[PDB]
Amino acid sequence: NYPAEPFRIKSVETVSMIPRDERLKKMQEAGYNTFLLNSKDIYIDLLTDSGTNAMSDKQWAGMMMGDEAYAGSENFYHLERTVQELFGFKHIVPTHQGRGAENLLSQLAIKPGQYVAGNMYFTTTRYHQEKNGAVFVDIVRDEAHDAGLNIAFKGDIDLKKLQKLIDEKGAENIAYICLAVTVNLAGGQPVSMANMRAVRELTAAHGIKVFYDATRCVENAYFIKEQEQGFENKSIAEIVHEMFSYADGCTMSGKKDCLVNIGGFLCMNDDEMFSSAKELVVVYEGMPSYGGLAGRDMEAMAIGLREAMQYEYIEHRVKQVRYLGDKLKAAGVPIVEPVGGHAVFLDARRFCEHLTQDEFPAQSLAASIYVETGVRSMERGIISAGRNNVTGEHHRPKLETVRLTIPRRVYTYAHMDVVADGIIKLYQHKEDIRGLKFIYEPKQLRAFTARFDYI
Amino acid sequence: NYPAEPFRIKSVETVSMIPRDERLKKMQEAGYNTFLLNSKDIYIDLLTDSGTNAMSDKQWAGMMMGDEAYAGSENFYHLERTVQELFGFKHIVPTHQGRGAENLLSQLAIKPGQYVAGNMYFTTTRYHQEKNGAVFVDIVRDEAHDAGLNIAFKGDIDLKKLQKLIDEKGAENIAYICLAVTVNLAGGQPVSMANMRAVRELTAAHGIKVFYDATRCVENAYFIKEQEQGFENKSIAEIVHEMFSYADGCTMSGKKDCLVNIGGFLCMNDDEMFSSAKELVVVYEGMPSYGGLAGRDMEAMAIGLREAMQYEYIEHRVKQVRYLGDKLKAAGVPIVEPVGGHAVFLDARRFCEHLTQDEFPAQSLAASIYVETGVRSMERGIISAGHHRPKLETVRLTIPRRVYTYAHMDVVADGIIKLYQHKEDIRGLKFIYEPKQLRAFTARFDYI
Amino acid sequence: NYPAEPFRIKSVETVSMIPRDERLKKMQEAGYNTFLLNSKDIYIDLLTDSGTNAMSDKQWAGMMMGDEAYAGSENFYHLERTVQELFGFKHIVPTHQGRGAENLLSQLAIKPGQYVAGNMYFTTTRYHQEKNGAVFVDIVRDEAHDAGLNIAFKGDIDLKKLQKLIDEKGAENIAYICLAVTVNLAGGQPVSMANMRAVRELTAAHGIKVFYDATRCVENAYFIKEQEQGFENKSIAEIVHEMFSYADGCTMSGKKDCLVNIGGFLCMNDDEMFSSAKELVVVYEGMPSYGGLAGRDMEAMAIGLREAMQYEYIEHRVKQVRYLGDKLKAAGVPIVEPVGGHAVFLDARRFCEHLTQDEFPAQSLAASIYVETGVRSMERGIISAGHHRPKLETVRLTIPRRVYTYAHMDVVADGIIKLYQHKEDIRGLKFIYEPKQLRAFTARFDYI
Amino acid sequence: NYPAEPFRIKSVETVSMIPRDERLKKMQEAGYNTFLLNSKDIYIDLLTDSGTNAMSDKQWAGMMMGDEAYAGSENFYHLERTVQELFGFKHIVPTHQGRGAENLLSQLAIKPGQYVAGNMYFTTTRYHQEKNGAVFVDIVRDEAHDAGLNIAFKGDIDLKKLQKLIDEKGAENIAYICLAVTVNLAGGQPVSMANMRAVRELTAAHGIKVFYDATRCVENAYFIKEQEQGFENKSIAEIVHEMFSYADGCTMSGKKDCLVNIGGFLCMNDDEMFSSAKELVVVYEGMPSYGGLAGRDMEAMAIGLREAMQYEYIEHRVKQVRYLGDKLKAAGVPIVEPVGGHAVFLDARRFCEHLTQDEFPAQSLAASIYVETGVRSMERGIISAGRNNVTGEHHRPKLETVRLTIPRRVYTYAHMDVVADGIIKLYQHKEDIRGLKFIYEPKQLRAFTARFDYI
Ligand SMILES: [K+]
Ligand SMILES: [K+]
Ligand SMILES: [K+]
Ligand SMILES: [K+]
Repeated sequence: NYPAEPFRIKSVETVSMIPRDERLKKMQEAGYNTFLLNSKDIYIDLLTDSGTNAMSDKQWAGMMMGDEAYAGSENFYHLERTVQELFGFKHIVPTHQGRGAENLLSQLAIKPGQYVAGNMYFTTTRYHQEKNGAVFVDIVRDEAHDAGLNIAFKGDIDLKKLQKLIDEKGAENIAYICLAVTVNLAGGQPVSMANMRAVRELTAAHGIKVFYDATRCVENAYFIKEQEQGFENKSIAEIVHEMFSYADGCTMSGKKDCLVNIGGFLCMNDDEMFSSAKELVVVYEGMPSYGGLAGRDMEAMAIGLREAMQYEYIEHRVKQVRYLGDKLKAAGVPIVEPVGGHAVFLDARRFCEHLTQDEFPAQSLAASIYVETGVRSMERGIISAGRNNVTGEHHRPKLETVRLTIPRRVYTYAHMDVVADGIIKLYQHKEDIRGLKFIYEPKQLRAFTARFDYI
Repeated sequence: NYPAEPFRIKSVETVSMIPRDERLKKMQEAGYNTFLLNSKDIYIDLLTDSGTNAMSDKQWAGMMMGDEAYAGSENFYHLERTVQELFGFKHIVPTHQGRGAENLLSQLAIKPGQYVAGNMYFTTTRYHQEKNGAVFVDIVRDEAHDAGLNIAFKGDIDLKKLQKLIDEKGAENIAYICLAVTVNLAGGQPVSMANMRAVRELTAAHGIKVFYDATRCVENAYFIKEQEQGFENKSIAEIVHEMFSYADGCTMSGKKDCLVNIGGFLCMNDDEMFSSAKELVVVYEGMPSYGGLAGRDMEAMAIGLREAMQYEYIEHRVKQVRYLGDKLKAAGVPIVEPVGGHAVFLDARRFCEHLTQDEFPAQSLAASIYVETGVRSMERGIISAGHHRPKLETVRLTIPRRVYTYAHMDVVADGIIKLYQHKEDIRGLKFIYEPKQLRAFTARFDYI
Repeated sequence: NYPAEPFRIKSVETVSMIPRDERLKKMQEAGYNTFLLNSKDIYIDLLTDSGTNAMSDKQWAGMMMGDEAYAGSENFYHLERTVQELFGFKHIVPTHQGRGAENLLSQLAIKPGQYVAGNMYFTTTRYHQEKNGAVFVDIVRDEAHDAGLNIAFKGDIDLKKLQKLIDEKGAENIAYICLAVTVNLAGGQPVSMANMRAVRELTAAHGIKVFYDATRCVENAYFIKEQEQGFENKSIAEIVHEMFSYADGCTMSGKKDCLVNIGGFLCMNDDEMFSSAKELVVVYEGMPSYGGLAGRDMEAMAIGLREAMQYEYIEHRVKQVRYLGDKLKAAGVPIVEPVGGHAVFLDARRFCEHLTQDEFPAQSLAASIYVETGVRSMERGIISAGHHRPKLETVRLTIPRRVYTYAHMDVVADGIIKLYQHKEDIRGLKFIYEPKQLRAFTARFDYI
Repeated sequence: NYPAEPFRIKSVETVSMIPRDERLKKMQEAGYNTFLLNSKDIYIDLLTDSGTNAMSDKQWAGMMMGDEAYAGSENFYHLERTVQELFGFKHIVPTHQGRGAENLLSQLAIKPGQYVAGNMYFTTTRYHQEKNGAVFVDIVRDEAHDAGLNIAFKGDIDLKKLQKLIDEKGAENIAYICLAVTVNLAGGQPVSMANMRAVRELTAAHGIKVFYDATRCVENAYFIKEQEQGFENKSIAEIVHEMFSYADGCTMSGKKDCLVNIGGFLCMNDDEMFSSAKELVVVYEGMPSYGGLAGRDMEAMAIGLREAMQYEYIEHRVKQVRYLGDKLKAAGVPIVEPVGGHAVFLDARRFCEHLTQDEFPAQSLAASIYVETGVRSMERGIISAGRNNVTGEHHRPKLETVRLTIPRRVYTYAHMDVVADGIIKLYQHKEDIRGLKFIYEPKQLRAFTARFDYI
């Protein structure tokens, strides 16, 4: 039911293995904030799947062949050729990571006063749109806002919401559609191919451009092969290629599904926009021949993008996450459903029902998780939501969760068992989890540097 | 019950994942001999734990700092200090691998006509002893020859057999005692510290030298910490250091428990013997300052030897092997017991209790293992014996260190368990071709 | 007179070595624009010293120890401590490269309508300043605009021009002073410590902030040790530390003097400005704990920054550049003087004193350079200026660090010297295609 | 006249750069024996060209793709295929280095009482022959014994000496001919192709086998292309292939001309001997699929062997040595001539004519060289020659030299200038070089651990 790793371990990373009492000391000096823990003090780090992937022996061989030239690097040509072959786009501009490509796209395809619509948003993506004068509109289907609703392709765009938006505001004032695969805010939920072709059908009639946020497109491709009828016989690469046939371009973070620790790029088919793309990249990232990346990183990303297409790799990747979610749900632990492609979200509101949201249950759960197991997770509740500095009070989101984000090819099933067994043990005594009070709170981005103490 | 890996995966190795029909095609072209399979056609390669380990990021950092000088390399100085600190021997001579150290030891401590006794033997170790005029004598306890007997420290030396050997042959005709930790032939079985301390007591009374075959000494140390009373609070390093205090020297294959892919060394305390060791190393291995090893490999071995001392690494290593054995034993699959530190041995006699030993049950089982799952194993029965009929007819599933996961063990076990349920289908093979010596490597077969 | 490399070659990079007729074929398909040549078709690539350096074995060891965590990475802690120790600034924010730090600084220290003054400018630095509403004002000494004038510390700021700027415009409309070390536009020219100390004296009296463009600060430090009285006994590290004591912060491109292939950072002492710096870095570069850099790159940069402090490394780096200039100057080849720390600038005006500036003498010289020798150089004349007629029409031979030998410089010089003896044959080129902005990168040409 | 390096520096190795007074302190604590110096205390280490080479980026990429399997490694198949393609031999057995292959060859092709003849000898080669019951006979041309004689192909075998040996002793008692390329004892002197075909012509008539000691065959191949008429248009690989067409097998040390830091192999065409070769390799080196080498080393050696065939690489390699010899000879410094392919030999007898050989002039010159420049060289005179323990007195060789052995792709011309300028400066004050007395002398192999003090 769950496949073994379709690879061997080539090299390993040393970890501390400090005891529970030491982990408590480390958590106390970190202010009970997992963001302040030192990497060296962590057994299993589920803070993010961004840039934390394990590369292959082929990629590290490519790392030894870094053509570090300012222009005309062989590594760029290999990256360019790979992206044009697997994604099908005409032009590609490398960036140091995905948000670098998003900064370029927002300045190239947005006129001040226009609208941008897409299946929910991301923190950096929404900023570059809003910073450049756009107004974001969420047009995802309403089911994406139900955490417990176990349905497929929860990240599809509602065609009615898109159709109504075009009528009420006009197509000329619509910059583009930002279709993300997968949808991080709904929990890593996929978008069906049928939804993608419908979006292309509707936008093409009004001359409206479509751009993909393809950072986790391979995970999305696997869900299409597994759960959408008519794609069971098609390979991952074939599905990936067809997805992008319904887009005018894309922004990619290689730090995710390209199986590297740094890198991204920007794709598009329009020649004139690509000409302008090369003008802006020199002032933000670098020359269009390297774009803020060392040659060896372009090589590793080009190799990793080809490795991500292996069906066995992506099946194991998703099912390793599914294994963690299934073990938690089989014990009664409340999670967001369905389990996404890259992370399992613990519902801290139900986990810590004896605590109010003002006592930061997700933050206190994450601190308890690390002390019991050595596992770092991310608070994704009231603390991360921040304040509205105009009113001064907290922001209160519907989701008060703890995110267990699985880097690619870094951990085994036995590591997932360590995570699950500690959380399941925590759940059986969940009444002991204590609330936290702010001791230090910074002015902005409090999730990173704030400190707490038990109540 | 079984601990997770005390490390993260830093980089992975790509594998083929070829289907069953291809694996059968690959096995046919290999002549049904697992030794003839290509590495690229193998999902899980359990042929040996020699040199197949996965190194750490610290070791690969050391690999970038190869001081490749012919003499005075910093990497040699690191290795020398590390061995002198962890093992306690005065002198160390690096060799390209363990059998390189064995060639040196046999030529230095053996007079033609003398005897060498020890807890069973190894192929290259016994060869160099016999090459230099010695006669091997097995003095292991008799229980080590019963595969199913589940007792602790099965590799201990019988002191009565050793005492009788001294009387029947005389101490002067005894070159040395070759004490192996662990005992590979008995299934990876450990030697207790009490047996090591007792053997030193008896040999020292007759001026008999003792040399350890320390290739898997760390696995041995963990068994002492786990099963021998008086060592629960002592660290792996403390136990390893105490082990070697009862020996005049050792031969080490770093490819085993030093967590490297090449390398070994020879340790000793005698100054004159070390002086002669440096004379012999230049004509067989290389300068005593590098001994047939690159500087980066000496660095990797020094770091890996220190990493092996971490309790959690060595506990996980052994329990991953135990996990495979326990899953097979809980399904009724016949194995040699107790499970050793580095391998699980399938009892081909019981597994194929319908084919004669002349039908190559271990060899046919190993070929059948690969086609059903993609797992390479080693025949350890009549074919390896070359002396036609050994008591042990086994198939060895040897686990490299830090290379595979529990999910990989599950693939191995679940495939073998399904195979055992149809053990009547496993048939003997045709012999075909045999070389004069070491027939296991190049023989070829066909189904009947 | 010229010192040997204070290092050994650890690994080499394979090069093509294609003949002259192929190089001509390669140049024709490149449109006679050196920017359009493929790396694989180039023997000696002197296009830039940005990100083309060769790392050491210590740095590559650090590359194997990439702690790739999103927060709390050991590599960040190493980089932070190293910069705080060598530069003396309180806070550091890593960026993927120098212009990344410039984007942060310009948005944090510039009010729309204010002025920024400094010793000449850089393309990305001046852009981000103008992007945020500033107006650039060049306050370098006038001598820096004469290519042939051989004087020391040609990059010093004119204090009179700075004093007049304060009076004519007011200090409140001055965002900060952008002091670059070294000055790339003037030919890699250094700034004396006395000028740095004097500029801080004048700015501090009016509350004017000072920020350094420290991308080549180590080359600058060596010139202070070599040519400024009072610093002969002081170390490179001591000089670097004293340099930054006269600044409120700095932007660093590690791709230059930190001996790495990617990376940069932003330093400052103000706590509130650093607090805002961390808010802006997440939307442009990444978390303040990694800032768009892999952990292994932060490690490489921390090690490389410390390696750059070795006197023998930095002396050899500069004197290898000087060796190229001296060999060309001794043959009569016209260059900008004095030779800078990272590049030799061929004076295309004197080299082609028969072609007009509209015939692209620098661009035609650069294309001619490659076909005769296989050396890529950068046009630094009218085409890069995009503002049609600059005073300097030069060709830049930029030396990566630790990549080439004196024998490589000889190939460059001997080929250029032979070319100069036939400078009448170098002809102008056809313009063909120009993009709206930054025309140097994609223009194409043909011989007349 | 001297070509620049046909490669760029990809990565560098840190060195100490300690001053002259420190180097004197280091030399004193080393007992004035260069063999006892620490590698970290040396700027330019010219002790040997064995295993000290700098690998390429391609090789280090191959190092990341180590297939470490006990049997059937892809790296072995790549090594096997490369050797069969470039050398033309049917069978190959990897060994940890050349002397490992020589141990195998001596036990396979020598019956006790037989003779082995070849163009001079090497220390490890002669031992394995003599240890296995053979009697060595030097059949090199007499010109190889004249140090100052500047002639080409000084390492050719004298056909008369070979013809006379066959008549006086009989072919059945001749094990094989050991033709070494190049000849290390004569100073790295090459063997012509015409000499090789003549040796094959004479031996084949008597059924006498021929085996090459091809450790520096590429350097030998370059001399054939440069100095033997009729080979100016042929490539290095073509010349290498033709050389081995006149041999039944070879022993190779990859640590030399294969541009690696470890490795060797044994080649042959006889099937039955190869069957026996695989039996002996398991007890001395390892399985015939790896032979005492890690998979990554077999890969680096296979890649390096292909790189060694590039004409520009080998031309630069030889001419960098020639540059050092020419600079020394142009200043009057006495050297062995002609300059060999891998090293320059200083004639210490002429350099230190005020010292007798019992005062160890070569050893004292080497110590003075390091203190003045930071350059390690090897004494190749009375100290290395050792004693005859039967009589007790020293051995006294005709050659009292200091060997400056150049590793491949490690140093530049400026490093050669450092070597030459220091030695030339030493020569101008050569009367100051003082003799040394033994303070500690070991029983055997005194060159490695003996210590001295000035007289
Ligand atoms: K990362
Ligand atoms: K191996
Ligand atoms: K670069
Ligand atoms: K070496």
